[PDB]
Amino acid sequence: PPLDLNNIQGDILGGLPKRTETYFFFDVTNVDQFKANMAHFIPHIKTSAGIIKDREAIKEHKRQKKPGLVPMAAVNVSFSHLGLQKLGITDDLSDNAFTTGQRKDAEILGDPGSKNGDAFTPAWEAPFLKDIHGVIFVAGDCHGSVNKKLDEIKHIFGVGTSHASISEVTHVRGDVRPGDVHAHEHFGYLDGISHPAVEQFDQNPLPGQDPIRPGFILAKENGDSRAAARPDWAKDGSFLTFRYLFQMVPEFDDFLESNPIVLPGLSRKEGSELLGARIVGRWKSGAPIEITPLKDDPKLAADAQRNNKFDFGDSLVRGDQTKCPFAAHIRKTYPRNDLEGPPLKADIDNRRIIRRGIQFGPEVTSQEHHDKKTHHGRGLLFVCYSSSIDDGFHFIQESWANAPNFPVNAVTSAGPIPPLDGVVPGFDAIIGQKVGGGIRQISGTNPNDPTTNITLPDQDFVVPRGGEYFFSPSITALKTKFAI
Ligand code: HEM
Repeated sequence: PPLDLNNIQGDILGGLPKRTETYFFFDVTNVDQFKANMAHFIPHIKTSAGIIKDREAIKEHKRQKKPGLVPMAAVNVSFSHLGLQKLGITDDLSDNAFTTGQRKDAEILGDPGSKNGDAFTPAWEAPFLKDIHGVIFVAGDCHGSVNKKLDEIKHIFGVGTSHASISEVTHVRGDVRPGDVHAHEHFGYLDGISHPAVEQFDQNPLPGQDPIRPGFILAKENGDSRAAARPDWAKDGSFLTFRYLFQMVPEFDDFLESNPIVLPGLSRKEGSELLGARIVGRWKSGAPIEITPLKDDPKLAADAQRNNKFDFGDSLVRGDQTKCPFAAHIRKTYPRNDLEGPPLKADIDNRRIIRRGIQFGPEVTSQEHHDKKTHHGRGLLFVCYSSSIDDGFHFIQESWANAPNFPVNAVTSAGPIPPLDGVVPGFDAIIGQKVGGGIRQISGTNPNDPTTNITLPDQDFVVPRGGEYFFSPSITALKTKFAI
């Protein structure tokens, strides 16, 4: 049955358009006042229908050569398990990660941290060690528009007054990068290229974009394997994973410079560039190394019709890492034919996620470049959606990125594959974490000598400093369960 796009929060299907975004993390201090205030908040929430209407209007204005308006910033809302509990909404949503919460789950994710008995505390900024009940987030074109809309929302809940119904835990801000690199993450790689197409939503999937059933993103829609276990109010909500991911840019650049791929005919500079590309799975431009393994192709990169049409063929069963290491980030996070082809012919639609990241922080300074060391915080406000954190984000992190034997272990489960004997892909070098913070390695980066590993520097390139798992309910869920 068609999706009710008026009922779905707009960041899930569509995505809030932005140059800047604020995430406001709160605790509920007076439940019944919160629910009364929620009634006034709900009409401000951007829906998926709204996303489409707004984007068509901006396009039409541009075609008509009308000057642009100040767009109102857009707002969405999401609640943690702790917040559901505080509100007396006690239905089990059938996601172990969400229910556990990210502060405890971060031990298994591999985050740095310490233990006192069985109690793990991740090495996070202080506010993310507190119980967080929800997030209100506001996206827009400039700081003024976001701040105006956020102040209006805060006013609804009486924030900072003696009649508040919530309190600020903390807030974080994202900002796209300057100029032509605005959609490049801070390591320099174009981000946001590959997402699953969603049946009943994406009417014209791109070449190479296999569409998946909407229930892999939205609870209780077609394809949600847990639909019968979940409460009716959960229909058309999605699980929002937030990760506050600091990046160590100069350190990564130093790594690459210190480990150029030695290949006949390449200079040190070109070998270092190729290494970066091979660790990610794309050149900085976005061109996929599977299509262009020897050198960048900026024209390919810029063409959405071509830049994602690859599946890794049968390179895994052949043991062939010449075009792309097995442990490249994109391959660790969306395996394509590594799992979907023979021997497994696996259905990994439940491993798909929709990402809505935005960068944070200033550009690398001259002193940082000279020093080859980070002096300022910068990174990614990682956000992804799916109908199961257990199947998606958590699984990806623990079972794929953190698993040095993946994807060899998965395919040799089915039968012996002699070209894979002894092959140990290693960690995803962007996000892979080793519990206890020990030695990580990555193999397959030199196309001529796949067996050689690089042992990564002990400072991980990405450092998590906070996070939580939330559920973004539908508009009718908010009206009926969250409001009076
Ligand atoms: C600072 C941290 C991160 C950086 C710098 C980063 C960077 C990138 C880049 C450059 C791409 C390729 C272009 C694209 O398809 O968008 C990408 C793809 C992707 N990443 Fe990340 N990433 C980060 C964190 C994460 C995390 C934490 C996860 C999941 C646990 C994740 C999952 C994905 C997925 C699913 C894709 C798409 C793969 C595909 O469909 O080909 N990434 N990442």
